[PDB]
Amino acid sequence: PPTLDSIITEYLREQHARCKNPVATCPPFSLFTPHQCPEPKQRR
Amino acid sequence: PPTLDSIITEYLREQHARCKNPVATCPPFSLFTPHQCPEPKQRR
Repeated sequence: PPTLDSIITEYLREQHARCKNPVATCPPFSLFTPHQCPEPKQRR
Repeated sequence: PPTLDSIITEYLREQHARCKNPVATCPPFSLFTPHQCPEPKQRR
């Protein structure tokens, strides 16, 4: 059987799969806000 | 902000999107087991 540790982990990963240009060592997530990986906004 | 009612609802729906031939009035789900929509096994 699964635990809520595994359920919330899979819930974030299915939201992490919407990231254009995803990362590997991600920051700690925030369940109260959406999760968007940092897209390239070219300043230089 | 979201509630766990909305989180577990979206978790099942992202698992319901793997259904070959999904349904509309689905049965009540079971969080402890996987969810597979009934595929056609032709008997007749």
